[PDB]
Amino acid sequence: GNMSFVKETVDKLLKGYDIRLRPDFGGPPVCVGMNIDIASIDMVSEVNMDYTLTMYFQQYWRDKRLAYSGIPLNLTLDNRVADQLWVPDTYFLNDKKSFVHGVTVKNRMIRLHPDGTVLYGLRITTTAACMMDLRRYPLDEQNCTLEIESYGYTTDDIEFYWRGGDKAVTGVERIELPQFSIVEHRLVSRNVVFATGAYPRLSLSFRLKRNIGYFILQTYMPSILITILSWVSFWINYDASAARVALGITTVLTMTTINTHLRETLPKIPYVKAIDMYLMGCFVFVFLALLEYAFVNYIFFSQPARAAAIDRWSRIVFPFTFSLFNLVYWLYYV
Amino acid sequence: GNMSFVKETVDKLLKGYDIRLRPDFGGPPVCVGMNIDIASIDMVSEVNMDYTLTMYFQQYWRDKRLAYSGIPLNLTLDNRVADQLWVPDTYFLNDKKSFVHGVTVKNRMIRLHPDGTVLYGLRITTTAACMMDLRRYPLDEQNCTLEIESYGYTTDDIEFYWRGGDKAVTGVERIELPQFSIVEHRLVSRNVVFATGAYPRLSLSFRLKRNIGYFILQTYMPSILITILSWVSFWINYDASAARVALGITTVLTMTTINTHLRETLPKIPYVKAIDMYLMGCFVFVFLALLEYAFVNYIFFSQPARAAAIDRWSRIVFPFTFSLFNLVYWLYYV
Amino acid sequence: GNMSFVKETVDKLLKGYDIRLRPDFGGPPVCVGMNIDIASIDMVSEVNMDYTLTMYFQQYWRDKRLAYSGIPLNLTLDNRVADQLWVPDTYFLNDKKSFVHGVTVKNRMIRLHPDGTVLYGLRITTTAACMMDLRRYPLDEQNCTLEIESYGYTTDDIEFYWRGGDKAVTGVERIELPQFSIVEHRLVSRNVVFATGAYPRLSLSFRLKRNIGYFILQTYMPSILITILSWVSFWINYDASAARVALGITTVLTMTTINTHLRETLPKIPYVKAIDMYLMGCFVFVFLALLEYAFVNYIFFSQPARAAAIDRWSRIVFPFTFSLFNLVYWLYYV
Amino acid sequence: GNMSFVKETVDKLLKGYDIRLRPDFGGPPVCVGMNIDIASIDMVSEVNMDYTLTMYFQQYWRDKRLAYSGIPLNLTLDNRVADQLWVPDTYFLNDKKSFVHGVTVKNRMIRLHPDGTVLYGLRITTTAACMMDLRRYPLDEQNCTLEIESYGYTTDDIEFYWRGGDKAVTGVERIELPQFSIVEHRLVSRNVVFATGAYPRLSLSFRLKRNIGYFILQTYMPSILITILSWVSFWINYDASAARVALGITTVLTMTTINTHLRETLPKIPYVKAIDMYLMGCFVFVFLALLEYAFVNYIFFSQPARAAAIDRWSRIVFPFTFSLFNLVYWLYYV
Amino acid sequence: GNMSFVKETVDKLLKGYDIRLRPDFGGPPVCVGMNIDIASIDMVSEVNMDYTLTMYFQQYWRDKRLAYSGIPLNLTLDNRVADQLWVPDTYFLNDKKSFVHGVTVKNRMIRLHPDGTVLYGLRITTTAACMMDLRRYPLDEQNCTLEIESYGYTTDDIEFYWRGGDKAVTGVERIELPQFSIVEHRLVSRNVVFATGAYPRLSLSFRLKRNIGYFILQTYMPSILITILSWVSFWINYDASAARVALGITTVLTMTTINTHLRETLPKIPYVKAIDMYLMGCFVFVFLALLEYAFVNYIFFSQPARAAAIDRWSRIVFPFTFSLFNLVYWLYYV
Ligand SMILES: *[C@@H]1O[C@H](CO)[C@@H](O[C@@H]2O[C@H](CO)[C@@H](O[C@@H]3O[C@H](CO[C@H]4O[C@H](CO)[C@@H](O)[C@H](O)[C@@H]4O)[C@@H](O)[C@H](O[C@H]4O[C@H](CO)[C@@H](O)[C@H](O)[C@@H]4O)[C@@H]3O)[C@H](O)[C@H]2NC(C)=O)[C@H](O)[C@H]1NC(C)=O
Ligand SMILES: *[C@@H]1O[C@H](CO)[C@@H](O[C@@H]2O[C@H](CO)[C@@H](O[C@@H]3O[C@H](CO[C@H]4O[C@H](CO)[C@@H](O)[C@H](O)[C@@H]4O)[C@@H](O)[C@H](O[C@H]4O[C@H](CO)[C@@H](O)[C@H](O)[C@@H]4O)[C@@H]3O)[C@H](O)[C@H]2NC(C)=O)[C@H](O)[C@H]1NC(C)=O
Ligand SMILES: *[C@@H]1O[C@H](CO)[C@@H](O[C@@H]2O[C@H](CO)[C@@H](O[C@@H]3O[C@H](CO[C@H]4O[C@H](CO)[C@@H](O)[C@H](O)[C@@H]4O)[C@@H](O)[C@H](O[C@H]4O[C@H](CO)[C@@H](O)[C@H](O)[C@@H]4O)[C@@H]3O)[C@H](O)[C@H]2NC(C)=O)[C@H](O)[C@H]1NC(C)=O
Ligand SMILES: *[C@@H]1O[C@H](CO)[C@@H](O[C@@H]2O[C@H](CO)[C@@H](O[C@@H]3O[C@H](CO[C@H]4O[C@H](CO)[C@@H](O)[C@H](O)[C@@H]4O)[C@@H](O)[C@H](O[C@H]4O[C@H](CO)[C@@H](O)[C@H](O)[C@@H]4O)[C@@H]3O)[C@H](O)[C@H]2NC(C)=O)[C@H](O)[C@H]1NC(C)=O
Ligand SMILES: *[C@@H]1O[C@H](CO)[C@@H](O[C@@H]2O[C@H](CO)[C@@H](O[C@@H]3O[C@H](CO[C@H]4O[C@H](CO)[C@@H](O)[C@H](O)[C@@H]4O)[C@@H](O)[C@H](O[C@H]4O[C@H](CO)[C@@H](O)[C@H](O)[C@@H]4O)[C@@H]3O)[C@H](O)[C@H]2NC(C)=O)[C@H](O)[C@H]1NC(C)=O
Ligand SMILES: *[C@@H]1O[C@H](CO)[C@@H](O)[C@H](O)[C@H]1NC(C)=O
Ligand SMILES: *[C@@H]1O[C@H](CO)[C@@H](O)[C@H](O)[C@H]1NC(C)=O
Ligand SMILES: *[C@@H]1O[C@H](CO)[C@@H](O)[C@H](O)[C@H]1NC(C)=O
Ligand SMILES: *[C@@H]1O[C@H](CO)[C@@H](O)[C@H](O)[C@H]1NC(C)=O
Ligand SMILES: *[C@@H]1O[C@H](CO)[C@@H](O)[C@H](O)[C@H]1NC(C)=O
Repeated sequence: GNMSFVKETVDKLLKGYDIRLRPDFGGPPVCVGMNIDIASIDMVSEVNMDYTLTMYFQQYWRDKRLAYSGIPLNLTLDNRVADQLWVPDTYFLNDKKSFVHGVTVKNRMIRLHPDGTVLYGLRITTTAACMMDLRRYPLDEQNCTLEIESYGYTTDDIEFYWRGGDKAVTGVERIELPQFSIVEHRLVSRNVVFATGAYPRLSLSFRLKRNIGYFILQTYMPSILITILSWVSFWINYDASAARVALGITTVLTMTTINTHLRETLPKIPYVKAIDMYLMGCFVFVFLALLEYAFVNYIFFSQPARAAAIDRWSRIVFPFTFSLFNLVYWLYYV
Repeated sequence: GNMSFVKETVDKLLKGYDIRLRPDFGGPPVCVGMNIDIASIDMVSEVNMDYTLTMYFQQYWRDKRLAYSGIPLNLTLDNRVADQLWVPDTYFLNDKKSFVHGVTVKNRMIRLHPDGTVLYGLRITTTAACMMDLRRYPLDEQNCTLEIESYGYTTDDIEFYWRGGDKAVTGVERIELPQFSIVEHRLVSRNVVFATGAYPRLSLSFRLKRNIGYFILQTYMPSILITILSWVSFWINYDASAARVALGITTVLTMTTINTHLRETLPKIPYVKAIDMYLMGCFVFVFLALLEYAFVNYIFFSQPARAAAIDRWSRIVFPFTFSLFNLVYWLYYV
Repeated sequence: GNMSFVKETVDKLLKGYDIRLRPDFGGPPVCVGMNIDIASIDMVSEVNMDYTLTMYFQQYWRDKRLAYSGIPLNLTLDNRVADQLWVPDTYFLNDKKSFVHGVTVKNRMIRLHPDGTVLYGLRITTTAACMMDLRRYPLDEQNCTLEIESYGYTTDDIEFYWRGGDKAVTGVERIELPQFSIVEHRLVSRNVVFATGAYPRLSLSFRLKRNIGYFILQTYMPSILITILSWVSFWINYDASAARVALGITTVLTMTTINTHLRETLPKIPYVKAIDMYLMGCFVFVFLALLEYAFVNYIFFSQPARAAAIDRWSRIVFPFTFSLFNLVYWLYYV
Repeated sequence: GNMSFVKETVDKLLKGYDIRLRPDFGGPPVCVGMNIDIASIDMVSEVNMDYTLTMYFQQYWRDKRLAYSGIPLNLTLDNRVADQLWVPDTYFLNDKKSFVHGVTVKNRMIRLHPDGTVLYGLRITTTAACMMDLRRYPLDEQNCTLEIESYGYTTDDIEFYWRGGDKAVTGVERIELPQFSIVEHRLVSRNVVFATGAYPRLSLSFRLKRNIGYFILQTYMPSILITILSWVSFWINYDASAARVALGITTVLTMTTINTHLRETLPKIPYVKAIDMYLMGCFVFVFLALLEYAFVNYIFFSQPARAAAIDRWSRIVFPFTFSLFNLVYWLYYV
Repeated sequence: GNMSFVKETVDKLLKGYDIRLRPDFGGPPVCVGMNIDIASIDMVSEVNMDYTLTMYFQQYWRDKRLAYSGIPLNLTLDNRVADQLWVPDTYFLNDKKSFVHGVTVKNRMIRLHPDGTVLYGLRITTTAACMMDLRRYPLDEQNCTLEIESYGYTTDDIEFYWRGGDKAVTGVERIELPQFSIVEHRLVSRNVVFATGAYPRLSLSFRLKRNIGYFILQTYMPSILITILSWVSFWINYDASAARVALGITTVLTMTTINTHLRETLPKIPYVKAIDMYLMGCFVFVFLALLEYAFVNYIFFSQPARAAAIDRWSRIVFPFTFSLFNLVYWLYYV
């Protein structure tokens, strides 16, 4: 309760305190416990292969140089005192753009304990790279990880562990991804050996399952219906050259128009995906449907009996082949 | 009026003043009163699920260490003196990108009072996350909130309240949102219990009702008219194969062209919305209209009497079914 | 000419100088004169409702504490000395993103005078919010203002005025806006009363008239010509079912294609504009033109004499109605 | 070779050195020589009317206060010593976003000479505004300039000149612009009189000639071919109503589709360009081609002899008028 | 193990240490060894002609002033001590936007050795300019280089070499480029002579081979199929004017629609590419196919025998010419 007495204690601790030396320098490595309180996942971008994450990053360790006695209450110092202490050189291995919020003040917390324990919390919005195998898009399951490592110190100087076991990372249930749904998150602690030596490593991975309801209604359904309309020409009198030619080519034109516009809406990733195969697969059927009439029209004059046979056979072969195409497609990717 | 006397008083207050210790450290929590003067809401983005807000954020508390006597006038110190005082660690829970304007100087105000009262104002442009339930888009009502909390101190160390009751937040009437209209704003004061303890919480929520006039004229009206034109083929002589086939497929082509282009203009949110159901609902009718002629054309030769019956029945069934589709659609989402 | 003597004078002025106290603290308010030398207006964005402005912002006031004698020449100190003086807390009320250029050095000027007069110039590129009433777009006239106010001090502590009267703001004639043309700029000085008290206010407003030549050629002209082509079907033999049906629906398809693509090129503002009414107005005529043939075709067999009467009457009613539509449109918005 | 002796010399020079006073304060103006080593021109944006430039900006002047004796070798001090010296307040008049690279260290060089000469180099990536007269786009020649001026000091206090004459600016030959080709660069030294007095001015201008090969193949060629296909209807039997009507309107539809999509690819500049006139010029011919058939079809029944005369005359008038249109277009803009 | 003894040693080394003087000032140049541990290549943008690179940049040199004795263990000081030492002025010649990550702390490592050796590591995300010769796009092979040079010091003052020979740069095998595949990387050490003198240079170049699977399926395949459908009109009865005219023009319309939409998806680079020639090459065949029918239709009445000869000859000439076009195209660019 005595502010002057507390002020003297803090100045005494900081007097002779060297920030360039880790706790227990030259001795056993300092154990650091880390908890993450995830606030939200802002976006998951397939074009940039990254996801934006906002979280409360806390580090828990003990520094004997900061131990104080006589004050039972835990000291909650101002965030500006963190520049005068020693903090682990924790950094994220796969981040691309990370920053600490500073409104109204820097979102930073320093809390001291009588036994020298230090609690250090940060609110960080980081963009972590996540390579995606989008061959089975949009029926794919992604695994995006956040890697935590010490930049300068080795395992002999510092050790990382998840404070709380599997309960170290919270707030996953509150994440609301419009496109994905979180299935499972895992916590991994391991040591990685590099050229300069072993380093502590902490990993936070998510397995994301993409929602398919939007793509079925917006992408797959229009393509199927246009393919169905291409079969209308089969149930048309062969003498109506204008009707079947116009119907066949317009369906090809309609298929191209939807296919080109979807690509612009879809991510700009330049490699073959599951949706691209299906759309080009349907484009073959409308291409074959128009070619079917050309063969019928050419031989209609010479062999009218055979021409009608091809027209009625196409009424079964095309729906049967298309169903087999869907059966192969919807089992290979599911 | 004596500048030298005032200068001595300020230096005396700052002498022995510790920024690392909150007012009444070790005693009752310091009560902080907060008022918000909203300037404008820059944008409300559905793609990023966030809204940009510009406001004058003011904090009101009392620090006995800064109390001075002999000068009746309230001291309006320079903004650069705020770095030498103690200010609450107020931060916004759901913000994404927030900053304080600094042109020409930092938009910051420090005002002192004889009884130790401190007034601290900031002009902050913050981007706050707002998860949106856009299933009923564009006929949806959104509720975006701004959450205020203390990062480090608990309820035992600091307490938050709205200075002025329901009058704490002003400027809502002056907000001009081109797309939304503000219906109601609420002020909520509560304490939230976390792992580290209870924290003060202040909430500022808005309920936004989206305007529909643009979407009715630009999106719903063109789709209805194209659907109406699909019924023109019913009032066409059945022998005109070229006329009805061309009309039917072009309406399907026209429906696809407008549908694909609207999606690019509409937000890239990948899930089913109210507008998507309506556009795909209308796309079924034009799909059925073309299929209706195919059935009529196939049986026209064998049963001309029955074929004409189907053509005239479609003149009533299709308009009646479409009206029922609108009746269900315009009551479910309204 | 004596550098050592000048160096001693500046140090003497800064000795005992308090930046936390305004000139004549506790006395009459300090009058500040402001001139603006506008360099260019970078952009005027309708989507974001803001305009980017680059200008030379200068402030002119007198501080007796900085008065010096013995040196007739005006002192032009380095820009880094501004951090050691007192400058007004001038800020822009409606700015969104503002910064001071710092290449190669900070674009800042401090000039001292023997009578204590201080000249303070800044080169600022600010993005100021400008709400636009785009109902009459693109035939609208916009009024974008830049508001200048003191953040902390009231009218009792500081007063604002335009140094030079109507000549305070220059460089308006040199502004080259590709889309707009500046018609008139006004300077307004007023005092605004808030909860904390009255504040000085300086306003710089522009009235922008949008150019219409681009929209007439690129948007209005194609729509008119397509509407004219819809009347071609009237001068077509009624027995040619394929010709008139194809012409009617393709014009509807052509009207939709241009209408959808223009919206993407046009700003994403979601409310009804003047151009939207005209494009949807023309879309009705092509919709009615196709409906006109359907009525003629249906009754052509039963009453060929009446069907020809409707076809020839449409050759006059449609051009006359369209001209009246333009006459109403081009007088309501002009 | 004696590091201690060199360290003493530098400290002696900085002792008593005032950064707020220019060299020869109160005397003749200090002459500054400037050389530019252009690295690359990143982009030339027509939408934003600016170009991004990366260069090595060096300033050359003499300060007698920094003169040292006894050390023949030129001193190459660390970049962090520039904050302790006096440097000209050089800034770019027409820049929009400029910065100095700071990886790994700040790209800044300070070099001292025994005679007091100071060399000051910076690596700056600046975005300079360049108003473009794009009426003749894409057959236009642009002139983008970089303006150099002193922010605070007048001609009486500082003078600018190009160190090396016409050889001051190098690296122009190494610039690789994908769209433009540099024709000529000029160096201009002049004094500009403002309200506060005369200022030194250095100008670096480029004259850029736009490449036309891409636009000829991608924009002009498709438009010409579609216009040619519109003349196919002339060599079609007049009795084929379906063939000529479909061909005429589809060419109009094809012309609209390419015209609308090009505008989105082309810059969003809202004023008439050379390409816009040509595309709308070709759109008239296809509009007239369809109108030509309407006149022929209407009078074909009454006067078949005259109708055939118009059809064969259109086979010559349209190609001749189109060639004259190109002859006027390709000479007015070339 | 004695923290106080280590603290005294570091302070002794920093006492009298001058950062403005390079090691062995006035003597032999200081040799700097550099290793790069590439983390990932974020993107390779053809529009901006740059690639984003994330790497661990380490510098290895010896400074005798920092040599210490008595402590066998290598000192791993805090990253904040780097501001108090001397580090090479290493910068990247062709970078555009480069920064050092600073979350949670600045990603910087300083390690000292008893023999005065200093290890200095940085984690840098740099955007390096890479001019691309995209004439053969998308069948092109690109060569993007990262250039390393000393900004201020010449070869007489500093020398650069790759520490580890060809093993200096690692992590290339772990790079996952979705569009490109890394073929070979080279390390080059050379001295470049400029106006101010020779400078050390280190180069890291990559040769990237673009994947073609996406472009074959998405771009080349649709164009070929539409060209094939243009040959359908050859196997159509010549009397069917409506069928062949509609098929010919719609294929031209279909070719234009896909061609225009691909350009928007493709990079905005304004010069002729390999893909542009192929798409315009195919557009000629559909243009010639429609022209072929016009010649046949015109002379069908006068010379029916000759008209049928042209129709059957087109069934061979067009497929043969198209195959030769592909044979020339697929050998010139491969
Ligand atoms: C996304 O993809 C990443 C990989 O790219 C997955 O990460 C892997 O996760 C698994 C767990 O699901 C990890 O496997 C575990 O590794 C632990 C650490 O191993 C280190 O230490 C041991 C010695 O103790 C060494 O042998 C080893 O080489 C490492 O140095 C182990 O301790 C775990 O063992 C436990 O489980 C196994 C069964 O799995 C038991 O047999 C053991 O007895 C013990 O109980 C386990 O092996 C794996 O290391 C991770 N890989 C990487 C690269 O981090 C993510 O899981 C994935 N995302 C999701 C959501 O699954
Ligand atoms: C957007 O959506 C958010 C929710 O996501 C809405 O926020 C809620 O707003 C309501 C008010 O409209 C809040 O309800 C009020 O909470 C107050 C605080 O409760 C705390 O303290 C009490 C004890 O005093 C505890 O029991 C409780 O658990 C909390 O810890 C209460 O004091 C209020 O009670 C008053 O009103 C009720 C009637 O509503 C009376 O019965 C009471 O006697 C008393 O007068 C009230 O319950 C709610 O807490 C808010 N939720 C959140 C999560 O903040 C926004 O309102 C919405 N936007 C709009 C525009 O509506
Ligand atoms: C864009 O839109 C803005 C408004 O949103 C316009 O700004 C207005 O501009 C007009 C002038 O064109 C301003 O009117 C003038 O206000 C001055 C200040 O008034 C204050 O002080 C008086 C007492 O002196 C109080 O009564 C008053 O309430 C204010 O506190 C007056 O001094 C002016 O009076 C002079 O002109 C009038 C005639 O206009 C004479 O009758 C008087 O005798 C005297 O000569 C005048 O009234 C108005 O205040 C501005 N509004 C705002 C909100 O700033 C922009 O002009 C417009 N853009 C363009 C290009 O026009
Ligand atoms: C892009 O567009 C800009 C203009 O917007 C062009 O810049 C102009 O460039 C020309 C040179 O090509 C400049 O003309 C030269 O100006 C020099 C400076 O003039 C100042 O000083 C004189 C007195 O010495 C004053 O009278 C004058 O008012 C100025 O204050 C002159 O010294 C030059 O004279 C020399 O050449 C002329 C012939 O051109 C001879 O007759 C003379 O004897 C002498 O040898 C000359 O007049 C012009 O000033 C520039 N304008 C601006 C605004 O900077 C760029 O050139 C253009 N880009 C390209 C690539 O051309
Ligand atoms: C992307 O494109 C760049 C060029 O734009 C390529 O970079 C070139 O790479 C080659 C190697 O593949 C470099 O050639 C080598 O240069 C070394 C340095 O030369 C300097 O020093 C010598 C004297 O020692 C001077 O004569 C010379 O002028 C330079 O000042 C040489 O030491 C190398 O010689 C070795 O190899 C050759 C055979 O190649 C042997 O004959 C020699 O005996 C010796 O073993 C060699 O000549 C070239 O300098 C680079 N150019 C630039 C501008 O950097 C990239 O390689 C390319 N990307 C890929 C993936 O290939
Ligand atoms: C606080 O401690 C100081 C120093 O021992 C002492 O003088 C003062 O009386 C104490 N105050 C209280 C309230 O204990
Ligand atoms: C201001 O206070 C000082 C110190 O007491 C005194 O010397 C001076 O005369 C005072 N001036 C006025 C105007 O009261
Ligand atoms: C400048 O002033 C100093 C201090 O009075 C004096 O010693 C010196 O001689 C003066 N120099 C000149 C040139 O007047
Ligand atoms: C460097 O100069 C100092 C000071 O004069 C002297 O003591 C020392 O011996 C000199 N060293 C050399 C190598 O000249
Ligand atoms: C560390 O060194 C100091 C200074 O010599 C000495 O007083 C102290 O006893 C030493 N401690 C240990 C553990 O060696």
